[PDB]
Amino acid sequence: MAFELPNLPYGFRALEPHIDQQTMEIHHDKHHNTYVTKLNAAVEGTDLESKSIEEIVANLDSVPENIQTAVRNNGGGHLNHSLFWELLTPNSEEKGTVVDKIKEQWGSLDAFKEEFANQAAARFGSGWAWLVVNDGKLEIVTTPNQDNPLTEGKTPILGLDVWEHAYYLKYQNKRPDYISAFWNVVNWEKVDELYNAAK
Amino acid sequence: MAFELPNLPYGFRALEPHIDQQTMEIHHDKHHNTYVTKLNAAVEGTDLESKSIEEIVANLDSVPENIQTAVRNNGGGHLNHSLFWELLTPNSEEKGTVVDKIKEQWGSLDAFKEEFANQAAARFGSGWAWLVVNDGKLEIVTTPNQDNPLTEGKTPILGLDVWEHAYYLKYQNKRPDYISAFWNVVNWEKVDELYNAAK
Ligand SMILES: [Mn+2]
Ligand SMILES: [Mn+2]
Repeated sequence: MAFELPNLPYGFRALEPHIDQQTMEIHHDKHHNTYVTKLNAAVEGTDLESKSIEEIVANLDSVPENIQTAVRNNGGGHLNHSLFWELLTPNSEEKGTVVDKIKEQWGSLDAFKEEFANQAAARFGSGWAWLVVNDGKLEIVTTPNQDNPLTEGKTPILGLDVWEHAYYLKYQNKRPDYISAFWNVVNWEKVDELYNAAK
Repeated sequence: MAFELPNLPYGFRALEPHIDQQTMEIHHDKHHNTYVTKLNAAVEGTDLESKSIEEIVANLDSVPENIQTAVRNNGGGHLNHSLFWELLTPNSEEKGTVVDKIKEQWGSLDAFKEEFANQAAARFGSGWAWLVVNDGKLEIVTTPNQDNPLTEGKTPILGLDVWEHAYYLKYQNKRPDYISAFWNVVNWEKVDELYNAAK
């Protein structure tokens, strides 16, 4: 069926001890796969079936009424996880075009991490924390559920899943320890690629 | 500080093998306790501090603007978990005034379980599934995050936490297996008590 579940760029253990193998397997093979399944079921036989997931999520207001929510939720899930897997790496190095821009705007990388971590922690319920480019400038935003900033005309360049499935097996309630661990596995080359592509 | 974390009516292992000890401990000692902490911080020095949690949640529109969300979220968390612990038991028996009413209205207890389970499963993101009394009649509804039907003038008589923290350690993504397990630990005497109190 139309959309497909992308492979991880790395093995399921790749991100230990920051994110456990069991979570990487369930999160990818089960959670992300379910979004794909339900997205395909929603769009089957529609003009949407053949669009890129980015163009669908960017333009949710153009979706037929009877599948607006299914597409928002499962289309968003598909997009958000596809970005997430590419944004993680076992060989992270905190350097590059966006890291240099973060240091210029926030003053240091720690000051950016603090704001991101605290916005991430403050997202009540399920959702995501993002670094976005909005009209050429960097901003930190959060979204509920599987909503994505593309829908509001902001390009995501880094995202962190703060649904409890993303962290509960290893960290339980300690979302801030998960958030802290995430910095060790950020693919800043991917961030810089997404930043360069931004419209 | 004003509101207090209620004790469980039973021990932390009480609900095994349907809900694991580790989840009961974290869920109560950490998640629920945090709602109490943050609720107290929001209401400290306000006229709200001395109200019952029910009257606060029932009347969220009367909360001062600058703490509306903190009270909705943490007040709701406090109420919802306080109800939840009382609604579980190691000695459940599917009988009573509400079970007889469920069989009359749905036709069987399985038909009610099906609807409840599927509404519970369909609640996207974090939230709760409820059996409520609305103007004397039973209805199944779900709410996001820590919202509670009392706010909309419906009295909850059974609730199931479908935040992933409630089920992830034992069931991971298999929310429906958690939902199915929950039936074994429902305190229908408490349900009948809440039903009898309803205004
Ligand atoms: Mn996720
Ligand atoms: Mn909970």
